[PDB]
Amino acid sequence: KEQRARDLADERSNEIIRKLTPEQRREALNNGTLLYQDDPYAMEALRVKTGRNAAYLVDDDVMQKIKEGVFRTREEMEEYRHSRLQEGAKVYAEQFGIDPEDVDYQRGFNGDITERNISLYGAHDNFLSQQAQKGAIMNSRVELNGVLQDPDMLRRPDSADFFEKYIDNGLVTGAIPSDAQATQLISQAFSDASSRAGGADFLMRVGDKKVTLNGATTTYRELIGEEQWNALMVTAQRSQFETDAKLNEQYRLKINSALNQEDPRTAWEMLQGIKAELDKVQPDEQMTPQREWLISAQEQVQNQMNAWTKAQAKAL
Amino acid sequence: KEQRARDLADERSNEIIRKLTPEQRREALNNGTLLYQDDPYAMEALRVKTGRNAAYLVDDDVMQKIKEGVFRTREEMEEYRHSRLQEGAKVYAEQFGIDPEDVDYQRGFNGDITERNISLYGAHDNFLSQQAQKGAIMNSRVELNGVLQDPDMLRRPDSADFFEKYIDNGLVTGAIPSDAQATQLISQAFSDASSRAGGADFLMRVGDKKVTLNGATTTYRELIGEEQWNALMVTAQRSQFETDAKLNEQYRLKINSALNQEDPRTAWEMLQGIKAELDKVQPDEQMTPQREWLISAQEQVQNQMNAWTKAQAKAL
Amino acid sequence: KEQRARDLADERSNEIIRKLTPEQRREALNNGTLLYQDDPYAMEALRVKTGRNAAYLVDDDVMQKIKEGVFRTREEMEEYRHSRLQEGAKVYAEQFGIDPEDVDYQRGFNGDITERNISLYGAHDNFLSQQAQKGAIMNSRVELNGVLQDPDMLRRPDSADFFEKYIDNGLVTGAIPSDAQATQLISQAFSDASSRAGGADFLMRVGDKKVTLNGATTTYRELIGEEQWNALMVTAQRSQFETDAKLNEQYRLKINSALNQEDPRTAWEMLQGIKAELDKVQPDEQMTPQREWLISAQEQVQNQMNAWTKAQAKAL
Amino acid sequence: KEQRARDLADERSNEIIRKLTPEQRREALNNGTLLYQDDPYAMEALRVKTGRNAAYLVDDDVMQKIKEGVFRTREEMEEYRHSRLQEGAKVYAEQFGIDPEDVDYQRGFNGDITERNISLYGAHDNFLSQQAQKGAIMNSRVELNGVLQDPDMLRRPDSADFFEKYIDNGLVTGAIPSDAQATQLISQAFSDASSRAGGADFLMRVGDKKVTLNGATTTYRELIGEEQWNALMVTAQRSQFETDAKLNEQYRLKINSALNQEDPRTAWEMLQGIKAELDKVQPDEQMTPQREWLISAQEQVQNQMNAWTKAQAKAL
Amino acid sequence: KEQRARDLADERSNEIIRKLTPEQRREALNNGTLLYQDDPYAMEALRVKTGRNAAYLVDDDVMQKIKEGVFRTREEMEEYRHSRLQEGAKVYAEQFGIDPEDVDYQRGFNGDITERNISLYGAHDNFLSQQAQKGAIMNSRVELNGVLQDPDMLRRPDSADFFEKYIDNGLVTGAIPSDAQATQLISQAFSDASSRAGGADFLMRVGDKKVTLNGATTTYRELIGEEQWNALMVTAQRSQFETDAKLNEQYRLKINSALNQEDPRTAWEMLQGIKAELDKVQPDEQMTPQREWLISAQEQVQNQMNAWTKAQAKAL
Amino acid sequence: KEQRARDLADERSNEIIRKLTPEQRREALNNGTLLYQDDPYAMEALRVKTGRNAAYLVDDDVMQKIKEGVFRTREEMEEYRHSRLQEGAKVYAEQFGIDPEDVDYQRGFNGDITERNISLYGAHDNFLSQQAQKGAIMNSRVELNGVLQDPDMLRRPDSADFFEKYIDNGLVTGAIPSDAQATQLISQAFSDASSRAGGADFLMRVGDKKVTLNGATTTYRELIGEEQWNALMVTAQRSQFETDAKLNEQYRLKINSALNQEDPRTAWEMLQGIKAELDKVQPDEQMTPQREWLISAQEQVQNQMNAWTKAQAKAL
Repeated sequence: KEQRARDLADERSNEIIRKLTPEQRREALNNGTLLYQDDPYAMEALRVKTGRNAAYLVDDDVMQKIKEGVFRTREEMEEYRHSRLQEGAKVYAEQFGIDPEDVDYQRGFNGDITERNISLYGAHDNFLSQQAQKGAIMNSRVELNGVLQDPDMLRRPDSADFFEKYIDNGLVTGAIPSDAQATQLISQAFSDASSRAGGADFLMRVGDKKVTLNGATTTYRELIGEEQWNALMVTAQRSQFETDAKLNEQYRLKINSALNQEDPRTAWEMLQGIKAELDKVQPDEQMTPQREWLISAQEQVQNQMNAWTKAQAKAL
Repeated sequence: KEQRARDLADERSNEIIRKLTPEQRREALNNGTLLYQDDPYAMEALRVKTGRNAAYLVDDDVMQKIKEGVFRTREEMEEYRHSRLQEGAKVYAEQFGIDPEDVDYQRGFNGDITERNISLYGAHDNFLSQQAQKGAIMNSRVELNGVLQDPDMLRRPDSADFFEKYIDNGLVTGAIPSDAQATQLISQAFSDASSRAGGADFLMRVGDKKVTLNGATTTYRELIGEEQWNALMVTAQRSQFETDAKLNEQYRLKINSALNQEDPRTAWEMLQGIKAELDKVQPDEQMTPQREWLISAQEQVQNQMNAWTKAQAKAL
Repeated sequence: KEQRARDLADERSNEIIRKLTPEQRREALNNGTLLYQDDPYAMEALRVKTGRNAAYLVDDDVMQKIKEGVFRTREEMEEYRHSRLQEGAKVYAEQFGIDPEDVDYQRGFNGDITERNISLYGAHDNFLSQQAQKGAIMNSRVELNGVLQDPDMLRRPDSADFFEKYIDNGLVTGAIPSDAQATQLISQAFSDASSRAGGADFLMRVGDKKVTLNGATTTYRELIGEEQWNALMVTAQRSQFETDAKLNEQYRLKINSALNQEDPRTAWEMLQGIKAELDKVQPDEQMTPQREWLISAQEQVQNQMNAWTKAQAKAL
Repeated sequence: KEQRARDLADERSNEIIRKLTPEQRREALNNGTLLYQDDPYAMEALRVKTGRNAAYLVDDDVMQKIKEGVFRTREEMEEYRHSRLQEGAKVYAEQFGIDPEDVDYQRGFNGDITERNISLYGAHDNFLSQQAQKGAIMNSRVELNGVLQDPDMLRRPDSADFFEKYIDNGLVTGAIPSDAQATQLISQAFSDASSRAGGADFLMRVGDKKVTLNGATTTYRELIGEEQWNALMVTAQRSQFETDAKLNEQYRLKINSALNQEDPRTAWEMLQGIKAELDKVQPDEQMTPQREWLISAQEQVQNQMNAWTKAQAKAL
Repeated sequence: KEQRARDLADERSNEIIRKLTPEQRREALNNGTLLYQDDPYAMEALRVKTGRNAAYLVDDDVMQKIKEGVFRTREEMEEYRHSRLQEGAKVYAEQFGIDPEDVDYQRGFNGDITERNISLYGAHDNFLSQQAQKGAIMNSRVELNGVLQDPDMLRRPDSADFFEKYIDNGLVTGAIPSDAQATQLISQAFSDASSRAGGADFLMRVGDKKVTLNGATTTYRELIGEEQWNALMVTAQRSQFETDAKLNEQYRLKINSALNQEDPRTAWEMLQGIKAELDKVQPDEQMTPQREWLISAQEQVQNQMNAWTKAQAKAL
Repeated sequence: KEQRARDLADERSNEIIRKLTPEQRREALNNGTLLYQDDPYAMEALRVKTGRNAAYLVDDDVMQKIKEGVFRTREEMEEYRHSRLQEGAKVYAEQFGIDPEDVDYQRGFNGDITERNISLYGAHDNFLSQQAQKGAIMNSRVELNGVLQDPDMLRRPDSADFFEKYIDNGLVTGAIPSDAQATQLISQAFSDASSRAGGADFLMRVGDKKVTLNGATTTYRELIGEEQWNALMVTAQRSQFETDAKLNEQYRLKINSALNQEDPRTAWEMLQGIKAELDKVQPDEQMTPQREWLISAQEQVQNQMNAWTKAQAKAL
């Protein structure tokens, strides 16, 4: 009848653990006034259950602090796990009035230990891989910003060579492991060099190197779509004029001074000089809001030249 | 044949619990007119089932009030759980006409108690972690707004030092636990200091400190993307002119007064003084809608100077 | 061999229930021409199966009308459940030609009854919690619109006090249970008071009270982000000028009349009076499309004053 | 050893069903050249397996035509199910060279029949509920468009009463069952009456009735947010001027004719008459792109009156 | 002890399959130097396991080429499945050094064959249904573009009749099976006829037919929302002027020529003729960017007529 | 009693593995001071468990480096798997102080090996299929950019033929396997040829070929929607004027020079020549921002001709 006596023990344990709080049970355990203190199987089931509770509490605490990143390395999470296991076993046994040594309590508190450790290791390893991915992305930007932040070092004809060599090495050696993440790294380095001085030269020079990604081998200008390339180039050429306000003032004032000369024939030469100087800070031939400035200036200077030639007949 | 008599008991219990409402059964239990009142196993199965029902009802009530946050601490949820367990056992037993003490009713009402407590503790701990995350985010904004709300204390050269020290400490000690959430905290503090007076100085000064995030160590200007940094700086420099309307009026009226002098030579000096004063409320060199005001003013004053010099020849 | 005879009964039942429609079986049951009418175990399996079918049909009907909200309270869903159980058992037994009393049919139709009731109670309680949430959100707007709809009662200096007291009470007592939903309630009440007359005063006064949310305690202006606060204030100050068209006409016509006086010196006083009156319907100092009206008016009146002073020399 | 002989039968069946196509097996079944034709248990396992295949094929066909809606009612799906069951059993048995009557084939083809019928009924009932929801939404728009499409019947003071009575009845009786869907119905009827002639009157009149939704009772203007109400009213007042181009022409030409009179004093009266007539096609006081037309007209007529009064002094 | 000897065989098999590569095992199988070559149960377990591996490899290959569509019909997928099964069994047995005939290898390679075939048939049938849906959508556009692409056949008064008859037939017969997809077909055919010449007539004529969808029966203008209908009509009337640039030139030049006549009285007649001709290429009364052209033209011609009448007094 | 002695062994193993760290256990294993060193079953359970741990650690490492792509081919992943299995077994056994040969440790470390290999092969094959898809997409762009990048080779009348032949072949042979991905390939090749010089001719010529996709056969202009086709054509015709700024300058300056001649009669001929030349770089008749330039030019030249004809009467 051992199958029945233990079966009734489970019911008595459930009644004990429902009808009382974690406090009243301790107050009544030393007073010998529980509902089934006499039956030993009832107390045994109550102990083996009140341990599986504390095990889940400490595991939930650790898993919850793992989910949102509070453990960076792996050894720190294991250390916190061990310390919390020990301290929590002790403190929950003390709170529930149970001896933290009685074998039955541990059969529940240690019930399924390897599988719970597997679960925690899996979740924390997922988070660690995620932060290592994010850290590679954030790190390979500082390494580039060592020789790509200087607006003078950028436009040298070797910066494209350094960038291509860096992607090639970090893709072959292992510095940039994920071939899928090389796209994010490339796009981030571009958007950086896009909205920074002189970036137009660097982009127009790097747009013809060779980079391997996902089996097929192509050219950078062909990796990202052609329309995406045109938009990126337009942004990289508007950068210098939306980042260094002084240059905007200089070119607008010089366009105005050229447009406002008395003899338009010299205004043509001044506008031509302005465009010749502006081609050296916007090499690629895309249309930017500045070529439109030159368009309006040439429009107005041509109208002025027409008017001045028509009014020159009155000098006859 | 014990395997069959109890098997028929389950069928009779199911017929009893389907063919009647929670009201008619009470009216008919004291009248001795149930469908299988004679068979004891039928009544036993009906009782052990009508308890697993009330258990799920009270558990669903508590879990439903846990899902959407009504319990802030953990002790309050446990207290409500215990009170509802007791009161619900009593009231559902009374409604279904069953004795709230008969052992069979409790074998169902207490059937799987530790696992249901595990489920509730897990859900409520998930919610508690979420609200603690949100509370850390909302709290580390008030602590910053103690020495970053004053538009005069902000532009001092030590505010950047205090901000860097705060992030470093709260990231090393534990005040800001989640390395992943430090990004949200940083972005929120920036967007705060972005659209507030004097914020341009604070941003341009903090953009060169050191902050560690996700293993790699970088500079704040390099943490968020360079184009994101330029957009943030443009917003932080348009802030003062989209928050204190009086300053907008002052600069627009002074630009107009400068532009409308009779001798443009003094208008050049007035516009230069305006730009010199404006550089002290917009330090970084990004292009804002105000440098465009100065551009238009210089354009028009140069046109006026050209016209006045051309009409000066008539004084000969 | 009882394990085999019943095993063949299941196969015969499956063949019966596949090879016939719910109609032909009734026509052939009273004609004694089924495929295995002779074997009693075959008919028993066919009955215990054709009941589990109708049980699922009625349960699917009830669950489907529960999923999309057709039952508001809980007692109404239970009542509909009971009536549909009875009527559906009867009608499906009648359609399938089976006696609605034969014990075997009920062993299938009542097979797993408590678990299906658990499922329905869970789904309907989920929906009931959702509608109670939505109803609290929609209800705490009418209670506010009792003393916040009057454009005159709003701008009194006590409306902010009433709003703060209401949130505090409803957050402590229980009228507004979900601390997470207090954000939705606050944002909704604001957006209401935002786009309504006089709302600027109410917002600028409430932006310095104290509200507790998620453990940390802050000020309303700091709960929602500072840039969000500036946008909300701009909207609340453009409200009065995008809701009462008459006021727009009044201020635009008065600005025009001021700008079009013959002696600009009085136009300065008129514009100053206009701005002084306008500060009382837009207290906070944010930039709105109306301060821009005053900016353009002052620009043009200053140009006119300059022109009139320059042409005053001809009076000498 | 019956546990082993059948165990080897499963392996032989798997080898038979892998090593051959549905065609070669038929060609080789009548030639007596299968791999294990001698063993009867092998053939029995092959038959009981080759039936569970065809069962899944026909079930997948029916479930796939159910998923994307091809069965509107429920009886049509059941009819197609039955016809396909019969025809598919026959045709798949014929293709696989198996007798469509041999009991073993049916033990597999009819293996789990009630559960598969449960699955199909559940999926098809889900789809039927979805289309009934969509049909209620689409139907309660035609019923409204019977007395809300006429641009003359709409602006009568009883249309709001009819709309409120309709929502109240259909929400109490059952014509509009889902309290959650009443929001969609209300918003759809509004957006209809929004962008249609005279809709402004209907909206401004219905915005003060009583509608119950989700326990709490409010007013229509308070059901949808106040800013949403202002946007909806602006759209409903721009409707008439973005739907009947003739009226746009009429008002623009009349504004121009008023603005272009020789004596502005009569132009004031003409513009006042225009605004008085326009208030009857835009009752609520929200700002629309048309009040802005009147604003510009009054601006220009005031400038013209000022100029004409200033030039009247030359008549002295 | 048969339960233990085989139990140790599983462990030895696992050690064999972990401690070696798919290459070393073949090199060591013919050299008689495996770790447990002596024990027959070890080799048997190793064989029954190394088959379940190859089975999963070939199944994963086929399922992976099924997931992303490479098999259009069903017979092609079955053919590829069979060929790959045979060839893969042979080649994997050869690579792993196992006889491709030994019964134990097949007990693993053919282990669960019917269920894997069920899985593949289900996935491929899902994809086939998806492509049949997409193909019906793409096909019922070519059939319409046979009598709806001609800009002259479209505006005939029977095109609406053909479209309504087509939807009705294809919805009753079965050419357009999914009542849910009839919405996509209708919207696609509209958007086609929207941005194409003469489409305005076709839309304004079809907007009053009858189409049944989801139980309820409505009119096309009421199927899609009224505001959606107005937007669609505006697009369909701007189509002709955003697709055939020549017509844009013609109307703009003629508007200019009318506006620039010397006597405005004839300009009124010219503009009236232009509007009368334009009503035949934009029947419905919605406001388009072209009625605005006529509005500006009438505005300017009325101003010119006023000026010319005022200057006519000087002819007295 | 063998069922109990091993049952206690599991509890003792769990206590051992909870109460100690991976370090203390090694220090105490050689000192003979574990908690249950005496019992052999306890040590056996501890060993069989401490192996299932290391197995999961190495499997999680490999699966985590597989999830985010670090293994391109399949043989490389298998090689890394094998090397890590060996090295990890050895190193984890050494760290946990267990003999890396004792049979019990391997019964846990090799516990479920074939299923874990199945899981890894499945995940890595999913990733490999994804990268092969992306590689086909990226590769069939370089192959096209060999004869579609030259702005002169593109506008030849055979480029459309080559493109159609390429899609047809790669869809029949297998170079472009996924019929679903042919849409992505087509759209990408178009968007490439869209925003590149001369692309208008290529698009307007390819828009009438034949391509089969998803059973139904249509024309390219009908594959993508007609409104999508019009938008794509507008973009392809604005490309040349938003990519080669020199051409923008040329046409704007020539339009200005034509508009500014003294005798408008020659300006008509100049504008007509400009439009005739512009039709050869924008063949399709869609409306672009350039036809609007010609519209404004013709508008202004017609106004000028009217003014000059009206002022010609003064020459009489």
